[PDB]
Amino acid sequence: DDEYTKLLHDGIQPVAAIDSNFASFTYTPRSLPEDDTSMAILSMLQDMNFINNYKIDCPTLARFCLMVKKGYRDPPYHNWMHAFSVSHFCYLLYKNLELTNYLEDIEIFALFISCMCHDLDHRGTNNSFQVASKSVLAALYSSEGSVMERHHFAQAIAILNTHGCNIFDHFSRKDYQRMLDLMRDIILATDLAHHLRIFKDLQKMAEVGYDRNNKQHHRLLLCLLMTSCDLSDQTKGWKTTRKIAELIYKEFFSQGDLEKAMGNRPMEMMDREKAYIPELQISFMEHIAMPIYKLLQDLFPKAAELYERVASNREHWTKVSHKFTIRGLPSNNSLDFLDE
Ligand SMILES: Cc1nc2ccc(C(=O)NCc3ccccc3)cc2n2c(-c3ccccc3)nnc12
Ligand SMILES: [Mg+2]
Ligand SMILES: [Zn+2]
Repeated sequence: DDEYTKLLHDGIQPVAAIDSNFASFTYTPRSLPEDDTSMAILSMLQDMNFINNYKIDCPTLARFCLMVKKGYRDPPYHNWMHAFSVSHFCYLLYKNLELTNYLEDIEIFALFISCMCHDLDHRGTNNSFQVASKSVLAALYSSEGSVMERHHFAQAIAILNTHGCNIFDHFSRKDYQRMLDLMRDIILATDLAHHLRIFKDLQKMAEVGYDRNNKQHHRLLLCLLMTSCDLSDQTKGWKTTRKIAELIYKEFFSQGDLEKAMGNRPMEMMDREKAYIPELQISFMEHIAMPIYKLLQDLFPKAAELYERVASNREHWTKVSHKFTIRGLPSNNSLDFLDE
């Protein structure tokens, strides 16, 4: 209760008081210490005027925010700080790219809340592993796909249906249903499999030009912005990309270890013996990350800097790829590592 007490009664700090650069793309939200992140969630909500506009109950909101935070486990990458930094990028798009000209207020509110909840209760493993290991989640959800993402959605709903946690309690039936509909759509788009299916449609949308009167264009745009948030670590400095590669490949390799204890051949990228991290990083950037921010740039001309930094961070990887080949002796002055 003490964290809840202080988060509820101390008041909401202004976004500038968190960091002077808080509303800028150049700022890295991972540098904020975890114990401050719940306050920063409230301050962003305050600053986007969602608390006032939707008359969100503050006691309810405090509990909800902490419940979402304590709904994340602690694998190398898919932990609370990922959700937080993903939500922050959603805040950055609101401040810097004028989402109100494209999207309804409620759709913008949904995206931000979806960002907070999109990876709840993740276990450092992807959808394929759920079927392979025959986990509880596959048993539930494998027949429509997007296993983890459906679980992510279900967990967020469980948080809403916990007593005193339903930040939308006072919404009309029609607003409540719209908000949960949005959360379904938005969270399921976090499966990169989904993104790859809607990619042609996203290109179509960019070519012809955005149409605020077109209901499909809203749905498509909402998906693109979610993925943009989900991969937003790539739009920062080189250093952030470096660290995030380290965290995800730790997570991934751990899965591989389990897969081959269960007698399966992991996919190259899960395999610590086979995975060449430089080619995999560049490949993810080229085929997945870069074209997303290209499309984001195509729809928002003010999002050019984001594509530019991802493109530059890709160049940075190619330049450092040679450090993965050992020259001379490895500073041990030993070649004991070869006895196998
Ligand atoms: C840095 C990085 N590399 C990834 C490499 C590889 C992958 C990854 O899952 N690739 C395989 C894949 C691609 C397309 C569709 C289905 C499966 C993800 C990476 N990633 C993410 C991420 C992970 C899971 C879900 C959503 C996003 N976020 N950052 C990364
Ligand atoms: Mg996910
Ligand atoms: Zn994610």
